[PDB]
Amino acid sequence: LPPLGFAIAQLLGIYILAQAEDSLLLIDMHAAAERVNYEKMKRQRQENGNLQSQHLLIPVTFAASHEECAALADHAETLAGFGLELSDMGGNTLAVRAAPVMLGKSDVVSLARDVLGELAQVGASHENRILATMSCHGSIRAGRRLTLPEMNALLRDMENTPRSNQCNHGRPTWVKLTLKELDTLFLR
Amino acid sequence: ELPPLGFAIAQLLGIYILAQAEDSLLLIDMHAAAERVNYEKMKRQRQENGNLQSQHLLIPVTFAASHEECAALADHAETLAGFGLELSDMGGNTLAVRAAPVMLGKSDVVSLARDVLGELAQVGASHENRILATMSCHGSIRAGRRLTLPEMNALLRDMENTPRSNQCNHGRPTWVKLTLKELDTLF
Repeated sequence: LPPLGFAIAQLLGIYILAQAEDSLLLIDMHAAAERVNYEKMKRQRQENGNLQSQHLLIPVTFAASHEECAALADHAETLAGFGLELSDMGGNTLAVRAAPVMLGKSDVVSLARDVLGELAQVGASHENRILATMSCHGSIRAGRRLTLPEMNALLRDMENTPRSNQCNHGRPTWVKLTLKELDTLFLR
Repeated sequence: ELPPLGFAIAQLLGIYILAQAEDSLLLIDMHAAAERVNYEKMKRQRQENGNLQSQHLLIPVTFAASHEECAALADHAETLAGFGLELSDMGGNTLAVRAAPVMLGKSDVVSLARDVLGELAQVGASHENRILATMSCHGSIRAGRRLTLPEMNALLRDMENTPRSNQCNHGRPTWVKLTLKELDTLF
């Protein structure tokens, strides 16, 4: 059955343990979820030009810096490019109107901030950097408590992800220990 | 807080219990840990009490036996009670198990009776360890039996409560610990 096997448990919040044919896999879940996210976004930005938003049911308002308000004013277009709709409603309060479908909300503010934060820097092809930053913000990350099928869904996505096994920063996203090597841990 | 072997989170490849202790993963060699635990419980009961405390089955378990097993029963009924086992002949080479050691999880009491009877065929008290060794393979944790997370924890608590739980016969560790830092090092 599948190369990344089946989820068996989650560890000190950081790891997914899975059982593959004759092996244990330890998947760095955050680093893995990021990679999937990044690629799925890099693809969409390539195939539909923009990322698709979702018109928030309850517009989440938040206290912004001037710097952030300025970024919104200068890059309204670009933010729609990344499936983010925001409006500036005085006294440094911003409102999130719409967030990307493919990040299933969660601290929408924290996402908004980060992108504003990235756009602030531009003073184009800042794309990869921005998506990498956006890649950290999906359903799985920082918080934990996944179900086994949630974990399975991830390993499935990973199997369809054209640089699984690599975080935004070079490291592997999983380790495999074969039956042979496991046995070797118990060496006399 | 947490006990040293932590809590079971899964079973792996039929062979290992995975546990989470503080800041670490443990892998336990389930069979080796169980054998070791069982041996020590028993050998200690034998030196403390002279004999293993047996427990009666509500419905005796019958099985077809070889002539050699029957002759073994006839010769060593007393020795067998010393090992917490009681059987009845019954005739036509059928034996019944009436009682099996407390320290075991049944386990096919038939399998156990057969192994111990077999071990008794080859003697005519210096066999102690040999016998307890064989018996130790027959608790509730053994071969392709899938455990619940509470059963897995009960073995871990047992280990913590057993001397020499850390090594098997060969002097092989029974468990291995990987800390958060070590885990990250493998990346």
